[PDB]
Amino acid sequence: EVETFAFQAEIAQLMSLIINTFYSNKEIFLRELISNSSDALDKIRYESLTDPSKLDSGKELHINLIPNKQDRTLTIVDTGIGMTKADLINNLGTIAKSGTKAFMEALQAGADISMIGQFGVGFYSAYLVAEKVTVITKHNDDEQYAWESSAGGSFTVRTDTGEPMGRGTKVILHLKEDQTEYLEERRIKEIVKKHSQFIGYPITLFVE
Ligand SMILES: CCOc1ccc(-c2c(C#N)c(N)nc3sc(C(N)=O)c(N)c23)cc1
Repeated sequence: EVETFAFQAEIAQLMSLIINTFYSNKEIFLRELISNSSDALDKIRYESLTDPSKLDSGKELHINLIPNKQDRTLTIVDTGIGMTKADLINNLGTIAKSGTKAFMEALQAGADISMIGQFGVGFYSAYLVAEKVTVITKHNDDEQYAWESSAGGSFTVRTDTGEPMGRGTKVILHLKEDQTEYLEERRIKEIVKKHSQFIGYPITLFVE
């Protein structure tokens, strides 16, 4: 059922730095994840241009933002290309190793955490607001998996069942207890307006 993996050392160190470096501009996590989602949607679109059957598992290309005050969760769902088990495990499809170095080198020379996305590792900016991240993904080529990590150097992957998605990725952010501003409709609206207002795909902010 549950496999447990070690992050490579460079990723564990990055994560450790994201969780530990004093940095109040936490709101950028949302832009980085919406922008990962948009990238994932570009990919399935581009692929469906010459094989229209890949849109068989869902034709709308969109992004949903779902807050839940009770679970203390913010979920970013896209119907993008999804990941296979191999992608998930290879740093969620990322070049996280050479990226984390390129990035940590950009810090050294006067970059700040907000540029993380420039090096292909914007994903880990979720750990600015989340104590645990869960990623549920389904790629046409594979079944549905759950990836999960509360940092500490390891992640798990299991196959996921019960709420099939069809195609795409859900990043479920289990928020730190002082970061519940990001469950607020006004707050989420403002951030999207401010950081993602020209995204190629509809974004729908769910109501509670
Ligand atoms: C180390 C962080 O780098 C990441 C981590 C996750 C994503 C990602 C995210 C994110 N975040 C996402 N929502 N979907 C996908 S699909 C995909 C692929 N087909 O390979 C991804 N890589 C991906 C993108 C970059």
